[PDB]
Amino acid sequence: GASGDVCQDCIQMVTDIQTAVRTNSTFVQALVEHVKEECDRLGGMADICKNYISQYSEIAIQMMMHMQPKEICALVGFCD
Amino acid sequence: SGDVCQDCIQMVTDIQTAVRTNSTFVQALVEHVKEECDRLGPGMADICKNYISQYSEIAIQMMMHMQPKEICALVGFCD
Ligand SMILES: O=C1C(O)=C([C@H]2CC[C@H](c3ccc(Cl)cc3)CC2)C(=O)c2ccccc21
Repeated sequence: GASGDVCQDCIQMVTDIQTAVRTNSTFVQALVEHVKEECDRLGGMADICKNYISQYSEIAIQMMMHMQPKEICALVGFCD
Repeated sequence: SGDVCQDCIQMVTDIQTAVRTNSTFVQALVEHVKEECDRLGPGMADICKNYISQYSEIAIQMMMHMQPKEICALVGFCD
């Protein structure tokens, strides 16, 4: 059903993200900078948000890259 | 990556379909994410749960009134 479609979509997307991180030397940099900019939409505070990303992004990406796509999708709740 | 952008558009389209046709989908996702707050530890977990509890409604509504391309651009997987 629709729930199972989202799960397979998530596995496909996360597999392509991992490929991107391994083969595209600008991908991670661009994503991290984009997400920092989106911090301003918050009325907590924006610089607090930019600091949180700045300190945790590398570790978050590495953790992500040592997990299977299904595991990541289950973690976020799009699978199971 | 152009593959990631199209994957995100496909996924978000199917999420919106799920929300419109599955009346337990949103509830289950929100509760799942609250449970994952426990991986952060005892004090930081209730903080995390409260953050979800207050932002989830707004996040879902915003998400359902936005085009998939717009959501994917917003998260940074498109453009
Ligand atoms: O069901 C699971 C499961 O859900 C995870 C895990 C993997 C780690 C994920 C994870 C979540 C958050 C962070 Cl910051 C890092 C890893 C969460 C899911 C497992 O590792 C596992 C191992 C063996 C049998 C079943 C299972």
